[PDB]
Amino acid sequence: TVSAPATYGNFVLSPENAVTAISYHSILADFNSYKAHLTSGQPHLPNDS
Amino acid sequence: TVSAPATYGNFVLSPENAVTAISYHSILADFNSYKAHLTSGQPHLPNDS
Repeated sequence: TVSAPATYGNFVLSPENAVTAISYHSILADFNSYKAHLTSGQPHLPNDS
Repeated sequence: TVSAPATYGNFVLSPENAVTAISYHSILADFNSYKAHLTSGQPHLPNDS
């Protein structure tokens, strides 16, 4: 008996994503995690989008 | 006698501007104000950067 995910995982665009998609035709998934790790000086994200 | 500004004004990149400068080679000044107005639905900013 195996435990499997009951439903699909939902990906959502953030407001920062909306701005970059309107202006640059480009989306960086989970923008805020990158910006916080970038200004804090942390070289590694904990997880992938 | 006229009243004149005593010092140069300061223009600062926000951390979102850091992310988009690195990624897209471009900056949208007052990135967060555009973001907040765009999600709120409001068409006019009070002033420019």
